[PDB]
Order: sequence, then structure tokens, then C-alpha cells
Amino acid sequence: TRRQQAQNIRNNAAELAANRPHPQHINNKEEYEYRRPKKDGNEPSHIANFTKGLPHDEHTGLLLNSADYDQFVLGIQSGDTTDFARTPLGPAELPKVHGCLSKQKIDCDDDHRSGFWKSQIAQGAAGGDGAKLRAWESAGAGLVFDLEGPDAQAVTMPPAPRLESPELTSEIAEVYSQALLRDIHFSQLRDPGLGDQVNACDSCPTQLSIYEAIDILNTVQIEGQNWFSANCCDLTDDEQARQRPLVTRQNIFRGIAPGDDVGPYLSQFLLIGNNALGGGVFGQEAGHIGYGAIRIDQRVRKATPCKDFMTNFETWLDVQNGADLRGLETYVDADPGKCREFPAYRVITTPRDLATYVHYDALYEAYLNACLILLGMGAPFDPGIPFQKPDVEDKQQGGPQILTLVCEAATRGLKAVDFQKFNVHRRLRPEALGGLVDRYKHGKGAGDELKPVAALVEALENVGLLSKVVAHNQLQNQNLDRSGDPSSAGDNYFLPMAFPEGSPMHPSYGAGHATVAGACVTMLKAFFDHGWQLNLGMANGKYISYEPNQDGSSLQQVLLDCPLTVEGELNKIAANISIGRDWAGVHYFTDYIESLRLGEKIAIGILEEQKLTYGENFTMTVPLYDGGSIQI
Amino acid sequence: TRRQQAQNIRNNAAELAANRPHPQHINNKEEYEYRRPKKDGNEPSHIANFTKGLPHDEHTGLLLNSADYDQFVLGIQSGDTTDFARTPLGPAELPKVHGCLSKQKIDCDDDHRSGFWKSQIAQGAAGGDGAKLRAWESAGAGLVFDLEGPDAQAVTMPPAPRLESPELTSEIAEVYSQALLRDIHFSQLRDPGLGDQVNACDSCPTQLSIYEAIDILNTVQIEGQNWFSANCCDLTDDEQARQRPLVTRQNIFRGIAPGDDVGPYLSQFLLIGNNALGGGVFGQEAGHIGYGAIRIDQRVRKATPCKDFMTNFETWLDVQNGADLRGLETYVDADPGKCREFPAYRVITTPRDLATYVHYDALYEAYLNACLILLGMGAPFDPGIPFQKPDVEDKQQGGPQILTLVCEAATRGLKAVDFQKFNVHRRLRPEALGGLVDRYKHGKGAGDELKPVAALVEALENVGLLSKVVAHNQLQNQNLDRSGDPSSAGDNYFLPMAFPEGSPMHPSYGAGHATVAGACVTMLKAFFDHGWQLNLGMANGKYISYEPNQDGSSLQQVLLDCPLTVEGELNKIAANISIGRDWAGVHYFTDYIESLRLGEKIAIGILEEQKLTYGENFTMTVPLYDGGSIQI
Amino acid sequence: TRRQQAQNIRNNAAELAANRPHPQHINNKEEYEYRRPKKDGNEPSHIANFTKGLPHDEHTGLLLNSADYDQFVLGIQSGDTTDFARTPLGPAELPKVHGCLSKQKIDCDDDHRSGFWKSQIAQGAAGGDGAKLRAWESAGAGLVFDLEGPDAQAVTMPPAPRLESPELTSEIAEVYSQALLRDIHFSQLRDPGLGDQVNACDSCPTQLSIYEAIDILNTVQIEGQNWFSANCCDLTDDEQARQRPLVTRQNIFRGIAPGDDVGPYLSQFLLIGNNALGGGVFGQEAGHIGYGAIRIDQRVRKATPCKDFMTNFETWLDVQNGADLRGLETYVDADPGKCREFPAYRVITTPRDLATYVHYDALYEAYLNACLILLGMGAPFDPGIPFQKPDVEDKQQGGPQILTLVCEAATRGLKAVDFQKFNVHRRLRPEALGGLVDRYKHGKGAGDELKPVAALVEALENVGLLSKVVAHNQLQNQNLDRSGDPSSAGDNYFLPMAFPEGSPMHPSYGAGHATVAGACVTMLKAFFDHGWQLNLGMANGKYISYEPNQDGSSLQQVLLDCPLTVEGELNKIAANISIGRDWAGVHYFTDYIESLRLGEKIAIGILEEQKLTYGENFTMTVPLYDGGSIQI
Repeated sequence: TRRQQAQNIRNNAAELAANRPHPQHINNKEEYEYRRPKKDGNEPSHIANFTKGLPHDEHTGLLLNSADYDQFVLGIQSGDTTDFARTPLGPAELPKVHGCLSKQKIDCDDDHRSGFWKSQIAQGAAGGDGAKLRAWESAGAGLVFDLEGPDAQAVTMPPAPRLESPELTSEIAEVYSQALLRDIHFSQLRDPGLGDQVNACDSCPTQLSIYEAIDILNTVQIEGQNWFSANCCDLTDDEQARQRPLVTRQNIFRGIAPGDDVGPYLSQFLLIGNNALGGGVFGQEAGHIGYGAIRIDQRVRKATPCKDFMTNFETWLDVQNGADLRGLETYVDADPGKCREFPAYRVITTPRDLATYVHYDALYEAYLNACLILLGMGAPFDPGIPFQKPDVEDKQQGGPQILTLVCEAATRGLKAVDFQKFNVHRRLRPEALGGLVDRYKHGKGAGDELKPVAALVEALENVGLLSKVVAHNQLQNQNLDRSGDPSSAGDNYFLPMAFPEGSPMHPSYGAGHATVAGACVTMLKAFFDHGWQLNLGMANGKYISYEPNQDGSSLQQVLLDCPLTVEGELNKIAANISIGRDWAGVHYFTDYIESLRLGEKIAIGILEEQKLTYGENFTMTVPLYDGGSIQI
Repeated sequence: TRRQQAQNIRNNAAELAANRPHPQHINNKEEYEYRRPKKDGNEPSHIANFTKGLPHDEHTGLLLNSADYDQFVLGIQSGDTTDFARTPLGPAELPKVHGCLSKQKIDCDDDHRSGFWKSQIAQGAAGGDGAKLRAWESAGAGLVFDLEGPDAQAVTMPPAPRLESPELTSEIAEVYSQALLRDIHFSQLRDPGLGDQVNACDSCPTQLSIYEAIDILNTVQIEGQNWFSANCCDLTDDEQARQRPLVTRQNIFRGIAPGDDVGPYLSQFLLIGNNALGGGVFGQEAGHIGYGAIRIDQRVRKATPCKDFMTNFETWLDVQNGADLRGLETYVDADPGKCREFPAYRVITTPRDLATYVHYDALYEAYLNACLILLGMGAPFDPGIPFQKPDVEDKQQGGPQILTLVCEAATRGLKAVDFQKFNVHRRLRPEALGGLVDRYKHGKGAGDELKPVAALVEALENVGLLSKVVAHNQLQNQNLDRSGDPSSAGDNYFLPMAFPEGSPMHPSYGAGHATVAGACVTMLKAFFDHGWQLNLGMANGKYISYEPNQDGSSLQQVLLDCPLTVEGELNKIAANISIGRDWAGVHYFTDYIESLRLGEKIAIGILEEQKLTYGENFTMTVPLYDGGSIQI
Repeated sequence: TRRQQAQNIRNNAAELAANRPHPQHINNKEEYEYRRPKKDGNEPSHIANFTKGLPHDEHTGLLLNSADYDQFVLGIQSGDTTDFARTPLGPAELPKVHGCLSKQKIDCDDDHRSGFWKSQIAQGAAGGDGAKLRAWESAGAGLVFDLEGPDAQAVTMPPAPRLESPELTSEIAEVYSQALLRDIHFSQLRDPGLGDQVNACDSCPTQLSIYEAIDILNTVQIEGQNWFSANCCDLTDDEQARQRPLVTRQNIFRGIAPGDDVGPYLSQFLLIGNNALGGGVFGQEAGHIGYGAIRIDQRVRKATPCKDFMTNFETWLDVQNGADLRGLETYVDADPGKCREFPAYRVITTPRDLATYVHYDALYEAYLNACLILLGMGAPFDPGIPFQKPDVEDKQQGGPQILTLVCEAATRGLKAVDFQKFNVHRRLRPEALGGLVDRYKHGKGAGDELKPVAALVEALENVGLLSKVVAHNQLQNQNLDRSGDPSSAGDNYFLPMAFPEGSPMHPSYGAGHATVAGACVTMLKAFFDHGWQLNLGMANGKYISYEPNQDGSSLQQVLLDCPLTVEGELNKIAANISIGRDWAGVHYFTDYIESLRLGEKIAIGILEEQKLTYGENFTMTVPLYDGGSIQI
């Protein structure tokens, strides 16, 4: 009977996931490798680990005490609510006995917290009361199982690069450059041969151009070796797989995924909408997705340009001391004359607008919207699927199953990475590295604590990137909000941050956005005819695309020799959101790719388990990011 | 280890669902009860079963041949792709031998199909070629299992009413009235004491008012017994549970769910949006949901008022003969002067606009949007959940898990009902009953084929509802599109239909919308603090609500003694979409309630299975539609 | 072999209990429904939940902070000793930050605690030192399993009434009346036709009589609907089952259990003893149970009449603030002249004496004593049992097995309800509701916090019950112990309490006494010939009973048309103890009945599991409280 078959199919699906090979998780061992001097001993400095939220020394900016970090890990490893509650959080005083846990300055008894914060912004954040202290997010999310999809520890993602490696130097340099090119028009990030390029309507003091940035990444090197230039023999099988080619105007800041290089940087699905329901009142260039009978506006809230945060020591320290600064950024006010709340809201013109998109990005928003656009267009499903082709011939006739599935996959994604972030890699944030660079150039830290970073900064200084960043930060510090801060005239080398709180309160390696992106897009490519050429139009023989205006009032069309595919744009939107974090300065490149590669494994795993529920015995062809496609 | 624990938790969750009591599915036995005369015998007429798509006699309008229906069922029961492909579809010729299967008129060889259709619309539907033949949707969807949630046959929904019963007469009469009140302003559907009521800007010839409609439902009776008036003793335990009170201006067409009666008819979540991100450029009354950084417009496509379909025999017959007429309805063109594509798109003003909303309603659209509004407002989660309250105190801090869960539930919903629709109840559509009424009054059918309907029509004629419907249809037939049809001057009693194809190609009992509604809302009430009073505002002491303008340009505020709750509006939006179908004339009331009651059981079942994955050992309190709340 | 059979019978008994249907636990959802206003938000007030022990605001008397209650639940749900230890207890100060946990005033460092208490009694309780702080009892008792009997979560008891419901209003009104009739003679609680009625020897100022009280319960109504008057149709299947008839002189305060109405209120087993062992020196009217060779005195400690506690705000607040006041009540001193320590100890004359009986009632005391009386009388066992009838004929010949079984059942009882009290219903105590009434009439609470209670108090005021309670309390406050309290001249509406600490430190719904009562009596009815007519005697044709004297020196006989049965008195003693709490004002009526109905299910379950151990293959016939008897 079905009662038996139901219990079995569910039991069989559990055994499938159990029979799948379980890998062993490896890290760069940096955690306990790099050390600093204590009284009659050397201790692990944890400069190359995530330390945001823990007590940071208010003068130095380094991890205040190691015993805090050692307790912090034990709470993750033991998975105990009690152990994690003993870990000190925020500004702290050092213990009188050596090796004991730091004393937390802030508690529940503090209604006014202005005194503890060193930055003017944080001091007057909570309407004058003083900024609140935020804790670590989803610490015990990696220790939760699921009824469908592979387990969190049943899949791993290969180890992250090191400070001494040439690979990282290119990654941090790439992130720095993106911060200086955050106000650039998206039309610049592509080969000028495709169409006429434009400059952002708002004239912003730029310390770096594209042409310069391309030279930096090809020139930057450690021990006379560039990441892009290094031949296969020198690199490991891991590094070989995630190695990129020489940086080009087309492929700069673009993900290594089929169809990313083809067309403009910005995926169509983040711009275009569906044709107006029934009698077409507007075209696809309008930017209204066919959300059934209602619509979805593709315009995003415009963050007031040339406004970066965490540019000086005081601002940076306070954030790394867990100062809650969410929603302190300002946005452009609307124009009464113009319709559709412009400029207050506008089409994604510059990387800033993408950073804002991903700042409050709903988990699957980017990929749900993509599914709606394709459904409204009338895109065919991968022929292998049942109830396709004519209604008359076969007497049978789904969208419902795919729509739920893109959301299903995201959940499984977060739990897989939340283990990798915390339990395995425990990697520092790019902004947290941005600090280390400045600290070395100010000659802070005890003995040879920051000696590991010495090799990194020289390459960044030798390519002349640091010189620009210091000059760029100087102009940002003339702002009244952080001008009062003592370090304003201190030539701060800190990587500029898009959000006042910068990165979230969870480690860098494994990206929440990228893991969800890889899983959600994989599901969409599985169901849809991945190859299907988007019939957006044709103009003067060559096939038509879209990209934003200089003011972002409408979509400027771009004309391509070959048409854009569903796969190419699905891979491109996956890259956009994942790299969208890299633009804000919260993830490295390698965070994008390895999370994405893990993302599809979680997704694939679900489809293989859900395959037993269907008695049709069909096949689904899923195109992979690493070349060929897998039959399910 | 986890590898073992992972396999077990999944195996344990399967046993939980298997240990749950499995009910036995019962129907009204109407299927093979009502009979008609053949040569030297009586055969099952199947007048009280879903027959849409099968061959209907082109002169009579009845089921052409029973052998077609008997084959149709066998394909569902056997669950064989081959058997279901032999069932004849669309216009057909009768066999020369008696008891053999009908010969299908249309095939793949027909490029032009204009000749087979009797209605002018269908004849010139496919740009002059002639309307296409659509098949049955999701026939084998009820025969699919899932990794999470209870099985399709592990849960049932009690049997549907009969033609002879007084309960149905009120339900069909309620649906008829809604068709005549489809152009009514939503401000009318509430007690006038709450605020000033308005009339729809567009002046439509109305054959029925609210005041009249309220009398009809209280007056209408079978064997001198009204559905609302009948005492508990007379009714069964099933009928007792789904019994309603005497119809009131407040509770007319409103679902029996806590908070449905309270406030206006239209739920806030189908009107209001979230406050503009960052610096508030607009208010909640704007109707922009906080879809992360972008937004969702709450305005829906306006279907040109006073336009109904399937009003005459020719139009009705062709649809019941599986004529594909999707997207033949016309919509109002935009005004160049006004912003935000008005009136082309507008706020949901009249039931028509709700019918359009649910015509292309994305599965979870109504309930996802509701989740976003609550999340953007900053609504608290049911306190029982982990990582709540202060960040500092507990050192821990989800929306991601609930956002996926509302989508997860919908999928499981469709497979549960798709069994009930096809495998169990196989109930006719309200539009298909609308035909039966007309046929009896035209004196069609062989012998006492429609004798069962005789008792129904008399009550509808005795309350004077039919008289209005005939008068209402007359005006609709003066339209040029169906004026040429012979039955235009024939006093057609057919229930007017909102969509040209009317109902979908799957039986009435068990509602796709309502089953998904019940499941999706149940999930939202579980996570959110169900009681939480919405702080939409306060005006002159009394708490403030919203409802549309007469032209639907903005939101007119309504002032209530007590504030609106999250539960009340979540129950109300659940009712709106489910009843939204009843307005279009595709579902009865009982379809709304029993699907919804089944919906929460599917939802509850998932949460109980997913409970094993968490080692926190918390509790979730879920408020039920039938009074008290269940602890998970 | 037996070694195998022993392991199997035990394994088989475990599977039996596992195969029994497991219900799903539902509550009135009141917990998170009723809300109060905080700064820019609404929070769950928890006015309708058990909050005794938690911090209560010392001016208002309401729950001081919700975050305390939310922590309190999490400790129960998580079942963690650590989490429950963080919950604040007793008088507390509010936190400076909002949403954080309240600071406990008292700790281990306080030797003198007089300062924290607001009531004179509590201040000078611990011999001048100041009352101690008591904690919650048997919080983790509901999370313990057993080797015999069904599991705690394998059985549930249907949900409790609400403040808005008419059912509760009658229940609270019934409890209030009992407090005013607590000094009444037990001869009054019966139809005067049975025999001559007497008044309590001690003349007590009574604000309410029986005749008045009977009118109150029939008159009291919510929305013009009385609990006893309401027809079946209006009520739910749960309410239908626990619905009572119009209150009568016979059935007033008497449980709905076969034989409760028959005879006097007070069960014989709480008065009579066994005939003196060997040569009868005294009769059964003496009140000496045949405890083997020794005896048990049926006389109870006399609490000095007209002495009630928690009559003013200060006394009430301190108790609800967990002030330990156990054993502060005074008892009547003995008379040197009279034998058998009278009046210090006496026969149960007034409900006060029953409240004292159940104040220190040993778990099974009432039901063990009942078993001894029946055994000493020579009552026959239910014929189905082995080794019955003649010794000569059958060559075989138990009391030992039943004597242990009544004690066995009690243990299983407490663990079943302790889940319902804490984990499920979490219902407030009647005394805690008694406060809410007063608070509303003093116009305390923030905004519409107590609006829910508004409907309740009006009915109590409209029947004129409150007027008496205020007048009754005034006289009690003239006592020197609570006269100094500021609220003495404040017209206090608080329900008078029998014990200085009133109710115990565990929620109201599910009664420890009633659950044990239902289980213990069920076991006794199973073994004994339930029907057996007690041969207490015969006087002037009609059969003889007993009830106390006005001074309580002996037993006054009552003469009945039909004789009393074992079942009737076993059901009556079960009711007496359960309602004995209702007299003290610690349980509602519904607490008595639903606990009792759950009690027999726990008991029945044990007998079914223990059935496998016997190879005789006999049957036991158990008479149920809901009509017919079940064969085991």
C-alpha cells in the first residue's frame, strides 16, 4: 500500500544521502599558526581568524585577549548555549590574573552606552543614548539537520588562501579597487566595442579608474609571482580549479561561470520586467516583473553617492567591537516633479546600488524574480520533464513545483555554509584585514605579531594601491560625522565600507548570499531549458540587450552578435549578488566561487532525493558551472 | 556520529507520518446515484460530477456518452499514462455500436479548428484559426509522495453537499449573487457604522443589490428549511462544523475564521505596503511592500468593468467542451496624465479586481507578500522560538527559515487536494451547475435526467434570483462578441463567468488556492506572534485601518474601536483569496472551508516532522481556525 | 522459558502503550492573545496565565515584566536546569535597558527579608526575620517516563475556558460563593426532604446564604447566556460533555459523577469507620477505620472558624510574589474535659474542615482509607476476578494487589497532569483571577490591559456577588494581623483564601488532587463489586446514612429510600477531595472534572498493561464516570 511505500521512499531517500561520500574538512591551519609574545611565552594571535564582536584593545585595535577567542570557539565546538554565553562581547577591560576571561564593559543595566564607544557616530547612534551591542548571527544554525537535501557535514568546501600566498594579495587588492570604483557606471565594466559607454551623472572624486585597476591586478605579485600569470604546475589542484586568466575590461570583477563574460556585467533579470498583463500598455524595458496580476518594481533605493563608512580607526574599531550601526546610512530624497519616486528609487546604475540591493536582499529575491521573468516571458522547461508539448495529443498538463523548490534550496544552503563559516574555516572579514594593513603601517602590535601581513602590504604599496586608498580616505574623513575622531588626520589605510556596520556578525569563508545563489540558480537551470535564447528583441540585425542610463531614468539598449541564453544570465545573476557583497567589501572572490560550487551540490543532492517520489522515471539535465551538464 | 543521527532523524520523521492515523475517504455517492435512460436500461448520467473537457452533446449540452466518463475515471484510478490518453476530449461524434468510446472530432492534423466550435468567440479565438483544445491539469499530481509533510492519502476532507440538500441551494445562490455583485465597491461589504460607504466610480447596470442579496440567502430554502436557520439537531456532525449563522451586512461573503468579521472585508495585506526604506519618503498607505531594497506594487491589472463571459449556451458549451480561451479578456488602457500606470493598474476596488488577482495568483504570492509586510513592519515572532529578545544578554540571534517554509507548505498542499479533486470527490464546477439550471428551464435531457436539479431551481426561482440572472445575462448578450450566437435571445439562466474559459480543467471539491492558503497562513501564524496588534496608526482615539477609493487612486482610512491583529488579517487574507475564486464563480463556499481545514493539517504535519531536526527542544503555539491553538 | 517470557511480557506491555493513539495537545491560545502597551509596541500581558512566583509590580499587582515570563516558559520547554535558574523570582526591580530580565531583590545573602514584603503578616512571618521565598514545585516531573501506565504526553485533557466565555463566569462565581459558604454546615448542602438540617454551632458573619447562591449561578450570564441554561447547539462537543444542569439544593457544588447527587454531600468514607476488631466495643458511627490491628481516626484538625487570608492587596501581592507563608494559619485549642482531643480535632463539619483535610492530604489517603473501610466491612470483589466464592469447592484463595495498585496509580497521575499544568495550558489560579477582578475595579493596568476581564466583573456585579465579597472582606480586614495594611479601607474585591499562601506554586489547569482521585477511585471500582449496596443499617424501613453534628461530636444519621452503593460513594469521595480544593479557592470546577476524566485513562492504561502478566485470562468490569462500564 501507499502507507508502506510512503514510509519507505522517505527511508530510502535518507539512505541515499547516507550512502553519498562524506569528505573530511581541512583549513589553512592559520588559526593557531601565527603567534604573538606574552609574559615568558608565545600565544596564538588569531589575526587571520574572524574576531568581530570579541573585545578589541581600544588603543591598538588588535584582539584584546586570546582566552576570549578560545572560549568563543569552545561554545561553537561543544554546541552548548551556556558555554557561548560566557564568551565576553564588545569593549572590555583586561584581567588582573593572566589567562582568565576579559570583563565585559556593557550589560543590561546600561540605558546610555555613549561612554564606551570611541567614534562620534556610535556615541550619538541610538538617538544620543549610544549604539547598542549586537551578537553573532546563526552560531547554532550549522548544527541543524533537514528532511530533504544533504547534511551540513556531508559536504565541505576546499580550504581558503593565506596572507603569505600571492592568491590572497590579488583578492584583497581586487576588493580595495572595487571600493574605489563603487561609484562607477556599470556601462564601464565591459568591452567598449559592444556599445557607447557613459559616466555616472553624479561627479564623484575618484582616486582610481578602470584602466589603472586592470594594471594593479596583473602587476601585483608576492615573491615575483602574480595570481593570474602563475602557470598550472606552481599551483595546487584546488588553486588550479579556482585560477583566473589575465584581467580584461570585459571579465574584470566578473565571476568564472559560463555566460558571465558574454554581454554586459549586469544580468538582464536585475533590470528588465515582464510585458504588461493582457493588452501590452508598456514593454519589458519598463522593469515591471509579472508577479501574477500585480507587479514587482526593479528600481532600488539610491544610497547618497560618495558616502563610505569605517574609513578611520575609531569607526572601524567600534564596528569590530560589535557596535550595532544598522540603518545609519542616508538615502537620496525623491524629486516631486518626476513619477515613480525618482531619484529616491532608481534602476541599479553603479555597484553602490548593487551593494544596497544585497544589503537587505531577501534570501531568494534575486532568483525568485528571475523565475517570474522567465515564467512571464513563456520560457520552455527542460524537455525531459513530464506533461510538455501539445495539450490535445498527450491529454496531460509544472511552475508550482519549481517556484517552491528555489525557496526550499536556500534554507538547506545556509545550514551547509554556517558550519564552514564557524565550525571549519573561521576566516577574518575583508574589512577586518583592511584594519590589519593600517595597523602594520602605524607600527602597532607586540613584537612580530603582524609580521605575516608585512609581505601583503608591500605588494599593495609597490603597485601604489595603498597611496590612493589613504588619499581616498582623507576626503571621506572631512565629513562632519567622523571629522571629530582623532585618527581623521592620521592617513588611515582602512578599506572603505558601504554599510556603517560593514560586514555581518559571522565569519567570511562560506558566503550566505553565494551558497544560496549557487543552490537557487542550479534549481532554475535544472527545470528551464538552460540553453533557451532570450527573445528580448533584434535591432539592425544584431540581438538586443539592456543596461542603465547615466541618471538611471530608463534602460539603454546594447546590441550583441549572438543572443543571451537563460543559463548565461542565470549564471550571471548568481555571480552579480555573490560579487555584490565583494563590491560592499564583505567577501573575497574565493568566497563567491567555492560557496557557489558547494551551493549546487546541496541543490543537486535534493533533486536526487526527491527523484524517488516520482514514478514517471524521467531525467533532468543540469548544466554545471565547471563545464559539462549532469543528468539526474 | 551525525552521519548516523542524520539518517535516523530522517527515518524517525518518516515513522512519525506513518504512525499518524490514516482516515478513510467518503463521498456523497452522487457519482453513480443519479441516472438517465438508455435503450432497454438506465445508466449513470454523471450530471453531479466534473465532466469539463469530455465530449458534451452540442444540441443538449449534457455529457455526450457515459463510456467516455467511465474511461476517464479508470485512467485516474489505474494511474496509467496510456489509459488516460484513450479518453476522448472536446467535441465528439457518437459511436454506431452502443457502449463503445466516442470519436474525437479534433486531432494534430487540424491547423484550423473554427468549424468544430459553435460560439463566435471560440471560432475567431486563435487569430481566426479557431480556439485550441486544452487537457486536464495535474491528473497524476495526487499520486506523488514527499520527503516532508503528511502523504496525500494520509489526510482526507469530509464529503461535499448534494443537489437535493438545502446547504448546496444557499451555496449556489451565494455564488450567483456574487456574480451580480462583482462590480460592487468593497466599502459596501461591511457594517455602515464603521465609516462612510462609497459606490464604484464606473456606473454598471446592477440587477441585484446587497440588501436584496442578504434576504435571498435567509429566505432561500429546500422542504421549508434554510441552511443558516436549521438548528444543530437536524444537521450532521460535518454540516454542524461548517454551518454558518444568519447572513449580516458585516459577515456576508466573509469566511468563518477568527477576525474575518472584524474590520473591513478586504485584508490590509492586499492593500498596504511597508514604510519606504531608510528615510521615509512615503507612508504605508502608498502600497509598496519592502521587498528587501526593491519594492512590490499592490496595484492589480483592472479588467474592463461589466464584462462577464459564458452567459449563453454556445459560449458555455464550448468551454465545457475544453475550448482553450485563456487571455481573451480585455483590460482598461492607462491614462497618460496620471502616474503609476493608472487606471490600467489600480488598488483592488471591486470583487472583479480580486478575481483578476487570483486569475494569475502565484501560489504563495498573497502569503509571501503578507510575510514581507510583517517583516518590514518589525512584527515579533511567537516568543517560544530561539534567539529572541536582547542581543547583549543572550549572545545569540530567523526570517530565512519562515520565508522558505510558506513556499514549502504550498507544494505539499496541491498534492493532498489533487487526490481529493480527482480520485475521491470528482465534484462538478459551479459554472457546470449553472448550465444544469438553464437546461432544466429549457426542458432538455432524456426523461428524468435533470429531475434531481428540479428541487434546486424552484428555490432559486421562488426567491426570484433566476429572474434577475436571466435579465442580467440579456444585457451581456447585446455585446457584439456573443450577439451572433443563436441562444442570445433565449433567456439564458447560466451563471455569468469572470474568465472567458471560466473554471480550470480540474474538479471543484478541494480548492488549489484554499488548500495552499490554509497551509501557508498556518505557517505564518506559527512563527509570528499571532495576537500582535498592527500599529498602522490611531486617529481621534479609535485605531485606524484602510480600504480603497471609488476610483481606486489611494486608500480611504476606516476607524475601529479595537486594533487589527496579525492572526485576524492572516485568517482574512486566507479567506479573501479562497473566496476570491467564489467571486469569479469557480468554487462554492464549502470548497473554501474544508480545503483550508485540510490545509492546516498538511502544514501542522510538516512542523511536527521538522521538529526532530532541532535539538533546542522549544515549542511553537499555532492558533487554529476552529477556536483554540495547538502547541507543537 | 520464563527468563524469555519475562523479557517479552515487559516488551509487549511497552508496545501496547506505544500502539495506543497519541492525541495532540490544544490550549485556549489566551497565553499570547491578550496584550498590553509598551513603548512604540504591544506585548503579551500574560494576565490569563499562571504567574505566581514571578516578579509582580508592588504598586499595580500586574506581571512586572514579560521577558521574565518568556524566560520562565523556555526553562519548561527546553527542560534545562540552567535555563530555569536564570528566571527571576519574587519582588524585583525593572531593568534600565528595555526587554532585558528583571533583577531579583532577594538572594542567599539576605538573613532578614522583612523589608521586601509589603504585608504585615509576611514581614513578621519567619519569627520577625521575614517570610522566605518559595520556588515552583515539580517543574520537571512532567518530563519523567514510567515502566507501567501510559506516558505523560500519550494522554491530554481538552482545553480550558476563557475570560470572555460565559462558562468561566459561572465557575469563578461558584468558587467565590463557596468562600462565603466555607463556614456553612454540610447538612445544608442537600435537599431538606431527606432529614432535619442544622446550622454550624459557631455563629459566623455570613454575607451569602445557600438560597441566594443558587439564584446567582442560574442568573449570572455573559451576552444574555447562562452556562446551565445554554442549549447543546450553542456549546462545543467539549463544553457539551462538561455542561451541567440548572443548580439545585441537592446538586449545588456536587460533581457530575454517578451517585454524587444521591444521599448527602459528604461521602460516608470521610466520616464512618470499621466495626471494632473481634468483640465489637463500638459501632461504625465511631469513625475508627480497621487499619489492621490498630485504627485511623476520621476526626480532622479544626481551623479556627471565620479566618480567611489574602483578603487585601498587600497580603495577595506578597503571596503572588512567592512569599512562603505555609503553616501560619491558627487551629482551635482542645477542651480538657472532653475525650479524643475535641474540639482541637473533630469530624468534618463545614467545607473549611474539608479544605484543611486536603491542605495536607496524603496523595492516596482519602482512597486508601476508603479501601480499608470496604475491606473491613467485608465488601465483595468484582466477580470476574480469580479465587472467589467458596474455599472448599475450588481449592484456591487478593487485597494485597489492590492495596498497592491505588498507590501505584497516584504516581503515574501526577506526571500526566504536571505536563498539562506547565507544558500545555499554563492557566492562572482562581486566587490570581480574584486579584484581576479587584485591579479592574481600582482602574489599574496600562491602557486596555484588563479590558478582557471587564465583561466578567459586570456579570458578577450585576448578580450582586461582588457587593457581598467587598462587604465580607471589610470584616476580615478589621483583624489585627492585616489591619495595618494600607488597602484595609480600600474595599478589596479579592477572593478570600483558606491557606495564608493560598494556592500551591504550580498552574491551575490539571489538578494534582483530582488527577490522583480519578485514577485511585477507578482502580477501587475495578476490583470491588462497584454496585455492592453498603449494609450500614436500616431504620424504620428506609436505609440509613450518616452526616456530622452542629458541634461535630458524633454522626447524625440520615434515612434514604434506596441504599448507598460502593460506586456512588467512591465517585462521591473522588468529587469531595477534588471539589475540596474548589472550597479553599485553588481550583475551578472544570479543573475537577477534566483531571478526573484524564485520571481514569491513566488508571485504565495500567490495568491493560498489567493484564499480560496474568495467564488466567479473566476480565475486569470498570464503571466509568461518563455512563457505561468498560471490560478489561
